[PDB]
Amino acid sequence: DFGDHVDTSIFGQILEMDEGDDHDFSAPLVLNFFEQAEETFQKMETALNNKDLPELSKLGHFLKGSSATLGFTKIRDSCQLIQQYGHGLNVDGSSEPDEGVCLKKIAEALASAAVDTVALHKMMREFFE
Amino acid sequence: MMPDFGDHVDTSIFGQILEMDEGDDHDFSAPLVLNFFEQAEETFQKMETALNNKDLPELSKLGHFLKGSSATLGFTKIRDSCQLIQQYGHGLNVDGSSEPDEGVCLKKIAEALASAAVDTVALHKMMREFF
Repeated sequence: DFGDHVDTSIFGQILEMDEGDDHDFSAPLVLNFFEQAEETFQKMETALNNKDLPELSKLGHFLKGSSATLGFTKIRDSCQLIQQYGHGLNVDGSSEPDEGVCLKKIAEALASAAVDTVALHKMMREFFE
Repeated sequence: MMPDFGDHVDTSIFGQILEMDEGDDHDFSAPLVLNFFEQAEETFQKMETALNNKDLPELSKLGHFLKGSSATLGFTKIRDSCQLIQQYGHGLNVDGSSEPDEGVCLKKIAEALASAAVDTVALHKMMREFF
């Protein structure tokens, strides 16, 4: 019971596809997702010290897609914000004129994304082994 | 008997941690290090929560803590991110300059935290590859 961190329905089907206790299809898939997500952060980091919103918006759109594939709705929702805010848009729905407010909320959301990553990285280690 | 952790680890510090073992067991270090990422992973989950509630003191304490624990291993890249957490968890700039603004601190904390959260993962791998 990953609980909060993994859409119970989505991942089931990723594990169903396996044949046997090899963990033959799912473990390739999630291995790469973590290696992939770790780079998308190094970038998001560089881009926040860049103080982009465009670049950040885009990184956030992406890792939403790739994470929504595995039902990692924790990391998804964070990236959802990275996109929203990166696109100068607030949580209530109003536009966010202030560039700083975005960068702050982004950094805040990126950190909180980078966390559940390390959290799920452990949860997945314990699960697969 | 030679890892090029490079930026991630203080060779000096980790040297003495690995000297305090007995052979291929890594009997002292591998346990202590193994727990670190158990501890670090916990610390972060709190930091996030704390940060989500705009609690500059608690963040500060968390940093102060994890700094020491990390500092002891020679995990410089992760130590220094914490140094910025705790120091800003006071309202203090990188230099020592005053930082009156909360939103300014929170951002640089999240920035630094995020960056800790990465090297953790990065090193976690590097270590597994070492062990």
